[PDB]
Amino acid sequence: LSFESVGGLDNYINQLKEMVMLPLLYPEIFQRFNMQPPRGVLFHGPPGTGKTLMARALAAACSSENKKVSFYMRKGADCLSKWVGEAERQLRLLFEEAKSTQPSIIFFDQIDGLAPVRSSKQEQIHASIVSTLLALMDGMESRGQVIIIGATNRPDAVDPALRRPGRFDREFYFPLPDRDARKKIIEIHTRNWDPPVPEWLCSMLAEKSKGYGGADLRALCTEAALNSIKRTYPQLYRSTKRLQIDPKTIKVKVKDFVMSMKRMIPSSERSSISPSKPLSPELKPLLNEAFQDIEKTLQKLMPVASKLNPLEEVMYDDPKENDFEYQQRLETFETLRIYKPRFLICGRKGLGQTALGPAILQQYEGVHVQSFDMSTLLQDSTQSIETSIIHLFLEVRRHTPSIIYIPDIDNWLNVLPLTAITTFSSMLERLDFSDQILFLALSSSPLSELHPQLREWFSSKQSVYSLQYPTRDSIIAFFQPILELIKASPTELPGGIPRKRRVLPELPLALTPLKQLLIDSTTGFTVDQLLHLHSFLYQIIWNTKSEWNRNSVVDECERAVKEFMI
Amino acid sequence: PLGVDSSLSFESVGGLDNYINQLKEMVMLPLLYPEIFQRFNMQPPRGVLFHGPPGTGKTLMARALAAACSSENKKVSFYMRKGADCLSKWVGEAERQLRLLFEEAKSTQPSIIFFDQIDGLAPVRSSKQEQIHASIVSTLLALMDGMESRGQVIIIGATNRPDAVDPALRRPGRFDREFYFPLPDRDARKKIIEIHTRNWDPPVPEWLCSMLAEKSKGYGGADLRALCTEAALNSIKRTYPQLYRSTKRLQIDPKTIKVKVKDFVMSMKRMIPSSERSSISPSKPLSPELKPLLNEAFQDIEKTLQKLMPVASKLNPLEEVMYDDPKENDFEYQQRLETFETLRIYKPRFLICGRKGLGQTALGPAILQQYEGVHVQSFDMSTLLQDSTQSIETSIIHLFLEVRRHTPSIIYIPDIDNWLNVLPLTAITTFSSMLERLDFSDQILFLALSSSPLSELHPQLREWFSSKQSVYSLQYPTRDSIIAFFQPILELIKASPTELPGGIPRKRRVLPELPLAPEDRLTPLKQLLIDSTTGFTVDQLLHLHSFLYQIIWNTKSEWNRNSVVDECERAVKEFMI
Ligand SMILES: Nc1ncnc2c1ncn2[C@@H]1O[C@H](COP(=O)(O)OP(=O)(O)OP(=O)(O)O)[C@@H](O)[C@H]1O
Ligand SMILES: Nc1ncnc2c1ncn2[C@@H]1O[C@H](COP(=O)(O)OP(=O)(O)OP(=O)(O)O)[C@@H](O)[C@H]1O
Repeated sequence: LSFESVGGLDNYINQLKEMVMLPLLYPEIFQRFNMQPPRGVLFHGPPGTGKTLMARALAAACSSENKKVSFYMRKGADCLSKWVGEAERQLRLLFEEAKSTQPSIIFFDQIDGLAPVRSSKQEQIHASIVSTLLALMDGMESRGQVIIIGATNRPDAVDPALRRPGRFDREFYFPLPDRDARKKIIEIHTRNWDPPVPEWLCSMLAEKSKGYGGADLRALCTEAALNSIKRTYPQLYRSTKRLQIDPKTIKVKVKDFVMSMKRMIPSSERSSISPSKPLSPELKPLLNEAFQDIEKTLQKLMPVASKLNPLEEVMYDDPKENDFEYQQRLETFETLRIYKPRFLICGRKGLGQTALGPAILQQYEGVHVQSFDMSTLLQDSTQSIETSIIHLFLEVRRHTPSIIYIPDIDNWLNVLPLTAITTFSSMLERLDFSDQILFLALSSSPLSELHPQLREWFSSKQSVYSLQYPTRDSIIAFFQPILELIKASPTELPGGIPRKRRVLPELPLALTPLKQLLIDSTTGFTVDQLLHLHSFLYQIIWNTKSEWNRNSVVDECERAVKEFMI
Repeated sequence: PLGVDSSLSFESVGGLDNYINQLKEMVMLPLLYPEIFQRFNMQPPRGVLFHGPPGTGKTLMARALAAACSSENKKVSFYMRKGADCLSKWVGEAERQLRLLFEEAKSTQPSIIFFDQIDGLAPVRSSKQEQIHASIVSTLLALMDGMESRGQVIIIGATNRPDAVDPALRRPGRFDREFYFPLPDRDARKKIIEIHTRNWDPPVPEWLCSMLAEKSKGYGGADLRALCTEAALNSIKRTYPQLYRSTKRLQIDPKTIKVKVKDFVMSMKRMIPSSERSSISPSKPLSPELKPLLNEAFQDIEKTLQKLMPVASKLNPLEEVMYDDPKENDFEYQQRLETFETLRIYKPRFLICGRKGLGQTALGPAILQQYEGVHVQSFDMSTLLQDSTQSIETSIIHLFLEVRRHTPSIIYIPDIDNWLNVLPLTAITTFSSMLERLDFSDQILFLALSSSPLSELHPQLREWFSSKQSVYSLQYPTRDSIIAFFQPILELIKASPTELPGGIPRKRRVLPELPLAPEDRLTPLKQLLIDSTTGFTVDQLLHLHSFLYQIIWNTKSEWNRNSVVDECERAVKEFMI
């Protein structure tokens, strides 16, 4: 498994192949420069993302070389016992034995349980284990060629004196795979699968996922395998002994995947709500004209161009790299292009925004979002609201680029007390004018009457977008799938045929006028009520899903519309 | 492996020279000259603490002392010791191994003892903890200085937090002396970047040191070696990208790995210092695009702050005595000297105000960087309400107990008008109940930059300062300063093709295989930029300074200028409305 069954994390592999693989085959290249090359890593991130996978793949891609790189394991707090001087005696002969087998690695795991923050508010035994392990990582004599690797979820409860250079000195991050890391993950765990899956749905299964992560994508593919067995042999669930069965007659088809997509929740959505979903396809030919102008405007206010791996960036050539100037020109153009970006979707009540906000918020992959709205700002009663505001700002300031997102800003100013509006408005000006954070907001009161604090923010005419209601020569495309359904129904719709019952073997032991009428009857409607007509006459199609005569339903759905204006 | 050389004798230590001389007065010169110590009939003392933030030179000062005495001349002996190894399961042997230790050292009369991470060994004697820890400190309290003299054994301790040890151990006679390594400030980083590059065959030029000293603002001694070993490791990646993507040795000419300049500045973007992993330092220098708008006002505040609290740097005591003493035996010439530079200061306070976006939040955290050797902590909203466990008043108490420690320091509060509208009234009184009960001579400041301008401010501020010399009001930018601000833009509008770094695209590099081993319309625009911008504050000026760079970014490589002016007027024509 020599680094082949790990997808997406290409950049950290080349940074890892200089600590254990490349002082060892080229020792003379480190003796000109008189250096250590360093011996510490630290892994941190959200749960289920490929953390302990790399520490297993690394110790499997070293023993297959006959170079004899021995290593060790830990299981959290495991050098801890009831006797007095026992808890430190293990840590002496752990590092002692590691020296006498000189090329050696040590893997801790969940180091939060072992080394907390030193304070006088706890027992004294947790101070001695921290103070000892801090001391023999670099004493006044060296520790030999010993590489230390740790991992945890919350990288803040470890002691800050244990995060110095010389001890850990290299922090990584596994940020919940974005778009096409999921394309490679879902093709690793479905490798052989003898009628092999084509490319045209592996690019489709990636797009439906928006935050499964590397631990849930294996559970998606292993559930669709279990759904395929139930399709071909239902007799297996109704026995106790073995049966004469034959493999190599089961094929994972498309239906086994999509029925496994519907009944599975991912890992990070079981507690929270995760506000992002794409546009509804029935809603598409009414808002995509207004959608593209917003996506084109946001490129100017925050360019979010991707990151290149360094081995594909140094492979080019460049003639003039000696001067102190022209080095302060590459990142300078990408620095003052941005200056405090902000945006709104203001307009009338319900003609837009509530289905257009989370359409934008699922495009950016690249990022880390938050939500400063209700139901997450006051959903606990232990702290105040002036403390839960500060805790989110401490998170959004790291892991740039980021997005602050508030839906329904108009009621948001009438509910929070006034000593919390000032606290939120204070932290917006402490951070500098050049970092890459955004500020989305969605209002419902139209222009020239909005609240006098939304004018103190956003301070421009570029960062406000009006939302006028739609363009009569586009509504004839909105009802176009309906008129393709009022045309005759020879069970074109799914239904009408009570299909079949499968017999099982034994398996022994071993149309002109209403189209005009739809036009000069609404003519001023908003989309909030345009869904109502689409959700009214759609019931009329369901009740006539099996009749065979079409000159009569079209008089029903003109009777259905003639009282709706009333 | 490869190892490091054990030939370090007081030369690989930069920026610390006061402590080397005091350390040389304990092991080297009671022995070479014993005849001049009974002439005063004295002890000369034996004992040292080492306390400070992590990674500032505590080891590689104790380590260098052993190599400088063992390689000097015969003979000396020394005992290593880890954190806490002198305690085990059975009842009394934690005290047996300690009594074996000092007895063995006494039989080898010139000797020193290294205690490392002493907080695991001797905590504060209290009844809330199990008393085997109170026992082995008590026998160590009596073994250092008891009924019989211990001999010539010197004790050295290292500590990150110098407050958890017992106060009966810091008595003079047992430890006698405390040091403090203060996170190397400005000029110490010039040498501490120079020692670690005793250097490569293209030796590092002097003009970028100090330039890496200026960019560093709180790295320290540990991570500055990590900066140099990162850029050197980046150079191997440049000159041989075929070193990866293989398994065996290939071929190496280890001479074409000369380090260029670009590897340093690329390595500065990826490194984060050890002090800012959790918190955030409130200091950033002036941005070079903004400097001709504020440089006149920056030196004016600097000139006023020199008379309020002088903080001028002082010297090591060996260089002081090289100046000859004049006729001096009476303490009347020198009793002025302590009366002076004590009564020259009187409650130094300061406050910066004006209209919004007219200066401050930029020059605020800029004077906090230009002078060093002082302690900074921020009484901010993100630091008071940060902890949800304890009360809000206790956090104001626990910071005043810290700033009355070591040095000249600074109480720094941004945006004071958003203050007093968030905190309760019972906390505002408490913070005002500590500024008065400290004396009128401690060198502690009260920096506070503020909102909405003079004669409109609620009067709790107007008795805290209450003096004409301790308030400052900015103004709008003048006419003759604005045309200097837009000068690099209009310079960049002409010299198009080979100047912008987006012109000729970079070509591919070939790879060897490496086998195995055994002015026409310009002045219309120039006059247009004035007579349209007469009353702008300094923050919305930065809008148009940003709105013009997007224009040239789309035109990064197009030729035929005198066709790129026609879009800039309709930009600025939109702005006044
Ligand atoms: N790209 C991938 N391909 C196949 N499996 C993966 C991939 N990424 C993650 N996994 C699965 O995730 C599991 C755990 O990995 P990792 O420890 O990084 O997740 P985690 O969320 O950190 O778990 P924990 O937080 O409990 O340590 C592995 O068993 C592995 O099967
Ligand atoms: N002047 C210097 N030149 C080169 N390296 C230095 C210098 N000062 C300190 N260092 C580096 O600091 C490291 C640790 O030294 P020291 O133990 O004094 O720091 P520390 O903060 O006390 O660490 P700890 O608190 O963990 O003992 C050494 O590895 C050394 O490389």
